[PDB]
Amino acid sequence: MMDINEIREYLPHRYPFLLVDRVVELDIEGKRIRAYKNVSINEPFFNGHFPEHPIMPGVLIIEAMAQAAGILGFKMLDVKPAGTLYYFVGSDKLRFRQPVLPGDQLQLHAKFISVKRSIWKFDCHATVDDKPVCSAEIICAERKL
Amino acid sequence: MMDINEIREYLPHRYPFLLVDRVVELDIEGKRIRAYKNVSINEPFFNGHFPEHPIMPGVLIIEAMAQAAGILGFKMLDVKDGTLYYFVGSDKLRFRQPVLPGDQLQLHAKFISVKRSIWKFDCHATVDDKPVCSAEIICAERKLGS
Amino acid sequence: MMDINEIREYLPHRYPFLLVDRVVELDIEGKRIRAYKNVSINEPFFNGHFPEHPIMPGVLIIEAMAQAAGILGFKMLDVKPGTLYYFVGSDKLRFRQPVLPGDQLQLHAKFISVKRSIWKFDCHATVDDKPVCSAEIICAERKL
Amino acid sequence: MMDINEIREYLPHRYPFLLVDRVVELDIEGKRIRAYKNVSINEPFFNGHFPEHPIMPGVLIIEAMAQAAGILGFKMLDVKPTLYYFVGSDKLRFRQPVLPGDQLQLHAKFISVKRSIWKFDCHATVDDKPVCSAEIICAERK
Amino acid sequence: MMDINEIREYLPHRYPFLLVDRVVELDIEGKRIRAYKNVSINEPFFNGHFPEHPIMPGVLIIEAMAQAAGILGFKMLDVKPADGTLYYFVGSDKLRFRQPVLPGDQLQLHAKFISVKRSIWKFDCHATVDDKPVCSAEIICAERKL
Amino acid sequence: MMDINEIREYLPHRYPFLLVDRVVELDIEGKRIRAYKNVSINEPFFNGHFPEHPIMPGVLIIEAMAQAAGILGFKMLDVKPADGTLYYFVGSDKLRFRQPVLPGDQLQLHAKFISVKRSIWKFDCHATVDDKPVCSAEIICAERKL
Repeated sequence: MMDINEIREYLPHRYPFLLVDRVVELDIEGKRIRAYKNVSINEPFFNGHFPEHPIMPGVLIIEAMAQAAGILGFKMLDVKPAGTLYYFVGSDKLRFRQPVLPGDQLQLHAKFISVKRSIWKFDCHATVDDKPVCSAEIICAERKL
Repeated sequence: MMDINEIREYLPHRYPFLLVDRVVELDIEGKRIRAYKNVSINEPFFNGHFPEHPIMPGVLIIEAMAQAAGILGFKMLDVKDGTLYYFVGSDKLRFRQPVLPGDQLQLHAKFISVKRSIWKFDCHATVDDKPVCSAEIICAERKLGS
Repeated sequence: MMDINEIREYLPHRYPFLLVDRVVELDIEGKRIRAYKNVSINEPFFNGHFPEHPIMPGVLIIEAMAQAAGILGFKMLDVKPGTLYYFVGSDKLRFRQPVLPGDQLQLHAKFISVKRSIWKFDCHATVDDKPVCSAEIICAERKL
Repeated sequence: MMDINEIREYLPHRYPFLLVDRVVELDIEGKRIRAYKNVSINEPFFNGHFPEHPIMPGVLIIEAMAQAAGILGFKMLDVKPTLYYFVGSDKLRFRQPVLPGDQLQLHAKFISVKRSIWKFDCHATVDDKPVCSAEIICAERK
Repeated sequence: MMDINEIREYLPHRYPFLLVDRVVELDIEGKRIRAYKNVSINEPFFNGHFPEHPIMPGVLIIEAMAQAAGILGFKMLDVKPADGTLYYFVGSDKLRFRQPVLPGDQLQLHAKFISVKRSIWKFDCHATVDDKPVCSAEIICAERKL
Repeated sequence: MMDINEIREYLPHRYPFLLVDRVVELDIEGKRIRAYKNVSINEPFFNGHFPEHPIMPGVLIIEAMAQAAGILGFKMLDVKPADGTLYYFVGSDKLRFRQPVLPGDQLQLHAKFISVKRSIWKFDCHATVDDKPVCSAEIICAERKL
C-alpha cells in the first residue's frame, strides 16, 4: 500500500494535478500496479466540465493512469526519484466507455510491457466497480525536470 | 438512491462547500439517510490543512453530516426555491480517527424530532466501518435572505 | 498584538484554512485570548455557501475559534512550535446569528482545564460585540 | 447602509474581483460614498503577493476605490443590469501598505460628468491613516 | 474568426476547462479549423504541474484539440448548439507529444475533418508552437447531449 | 530572452499575481524592456470580471507594467536575482486606458527608465495589443526590501 505522502515522494505532481489518491497493490514481480483516485464533486475541474453536468474529463483519466504507471516504473527498479519524471510522450490505443461521475472510485491499473532505452510502455486500464471505463497503452520517457 | 445532480436539487450548497457526493439509501419511512463523501487529495482545502500532512478538517466532517441530514429533511417535506436547514447547534460532538485522502467518508443521519421548526438529527460518520465522528445535529428551517 | 506572520509561526494552517487574521489581546495571567477574522466576499467559500446568499459556514466559525484556542495554549506555556491542537470534540455548541461579508468576527477563547494531552477551552465569537456562536472546544495536543 | 447583496445589485463584479464588502454611508445629497473592504488572509491573491509577506496589491486598492465610485454612480442614475469602465487617473499615490486584518476604508466623492465621462475624488484609509488617494476617471459602456 | 464569447456558444466547457481562447480561421469548405490557446503562467494547473517547473500537461493539449474539433463539428452541420449538446471524447489511436509547451507559448490548434460513421466523428489534429510541431493525434468524438 | 523561471528569480510574485509571462527584449544601453503577458480565458480573474463578458482588469495591466519595470530596474544595474528586493509600486501619473484587453490577446509590455532619486524610480510605461495602444502611465516605484 501507499498513502498520499508516499505517493508524493514518487510523483512531483501537486494540486490541482495529483490524480492518484491511493495505491492498494504493488505487484512487485507481476510488474503491475493497482491504485485509485476518489472522484468527488468538491474538485476544481467539475465546475467547468460541465456546469449542471459533472463528468470527470477523460484526458484527466489518462493523466491518472500515467501517474500510476510512473509510480510502478520506479518501484520496479527499487529506487527513489531525485525531479525525475516519467514524461507522457504518447499513446496508441486509447478508449473510453462509460463516463466517470462524482462519487465514483476510479480504479487504476498499469502493467509493465517493454522499455527500449529510455522509453517505457504500459498497458493501463481504468475501471469503476469492475466495469471498464478507459483503456490505453501509455508511453513514457524517463526524464528530469 | 440519488446522485450528485439529484443531491443538488435539495441542497443549495455549491463548490467548494458541497460535501455529500452520493446518497446510497434514503429510507423516508424510517426517517434516516445513508450517503458518503469521497475524500480526494485533489480538493481545495488540503493545501491549507495541512501542507505536507493532508487531513480532512473535522469541521468539514460535521458539515458533511449536517448536509446529509439536510437532504433527508428537504425530502421529508418536498422542499425545493432553495432555503436550507440552518445549522444552529450540537450538544455533544466527538471525533475518533482523522479522515485522510483516499477514504470514503460514510455519512449517517437519523431524524429524531422537530419542535418549533427546530430539527434534531442523530448523525455518525465512519470510514471502513470504523467510527470517525458522531454528533447530534440541530438545524432550524429558514429562508435564505431573511 | 500578533500579525499574520507570527500567527503562521504557531498555526500550521494555510490557505484556504487559516481563519485568524489578527490576535489583539493575550491575557496569560487570565488564560484568555482575543483575536479576530475579517469576513470578506473575496473568500473562496462564499461562492458555494451560498450562491446569491453569502453566509459564513458555522463550521468555519468553529474552526476559527479552535485555531485561536491553540495559539492561546502555546502562549500559556512559552512554546515556540510541529505541534497541533487537534479538534477532537465539542460540548453545547450553539449559533445565534449568521456571520456576513463585512463582519469582523471576534474570537474569544478561555482556558477551562487540561488533563495531559487533552485541552478544554471556553469559546465565543461575536460580531459588533453581539453573540454569534459559543462552545466548549476540546483539543488534543499532538505531533502534526 | 448597503450590505453585500445590495452591492452586487449595482456592480457586475464577482469573485475573485468584487472588492467592496460594505457601504456604510451613501450620501446622495452630497454626491459621495463611504464603504470598506475587509482584508483577510483567506483571500486568493495573498498566496502570490507575496509568499511569506502578505501585502494587498496596490492595484486592488485602486480597484476597490473605483468600485465604490461605481456604486455611487449607479445610485445617482439608478442604473441596473451596465459598467463604469476605468479609463484613467492623473495623480495616484500610496502612503503605506495594507495588510491582513486591516479594514480598508473607501471614500468616493462625485466631481463631475461630461460626455458620459465621470470623474471621482477618491481616498482609502486604514485606522484613519491615509493609504491611497487618486482621481478616478470612468466612462459608461456595455 | 471567433472570439471567446462566440466560442462559449458552441462549447459548454467553462473555467477551469475551456482551452480554446480564439478561432483565427474556420474553413468549412475545407472541413478544417485553426485556433489557439494562450499559455500563461497565471493559470490554475501550473502550480501543480510542476512546482518550479511549469509545463502545460500533455493531456490538456489533447483536450485543447478535442475542443477545437468540436467547434468545427457544429459549424459544419450549420447548427446553433444551444442545448448542452456536446462531442464526447471517446477515443484516439496513435497519439504523440514532441516537446513541452511552456508559459508564453501560443498553442496553435489544428483540426481536420476525416470521417463520420453514424454518430462517431473522426478528426486529424495537430498542435504547434512557433510553427514547430508539439503534439499530434487522431481525435474520435461521439456526439451526444449532456 | 527570459523565460518564466528566470522571471521568477527577479520577481517574488507568484500565482495568482505574476503577470509577466515572458521578456522578449532587454535593451540596457537604451534602458528599455519589452515583455508580454498572454491573456487566456483560463485565468482566475475572468469569472469575476465579468460573468459572460471577460475583460482583463485595467488595474492588472498596471500591475503587469510595474512588474516589467522591476525586471528592467534590476537588469540595468546587473543586480543578481533573488536579492529579497521589491520595486514597490508607490504612485503614478497620467494613467490612461485606451481599449480593453480580451482573452486571446497578447498584452505587450513596454517600460522605459526615466529617472531615479535614490530609491524612488520613475518609469515611462506602455501596454499594447497588436501594436495598437491599450494602456499608458508613468510608474513610480520605491526599491525596498521585501
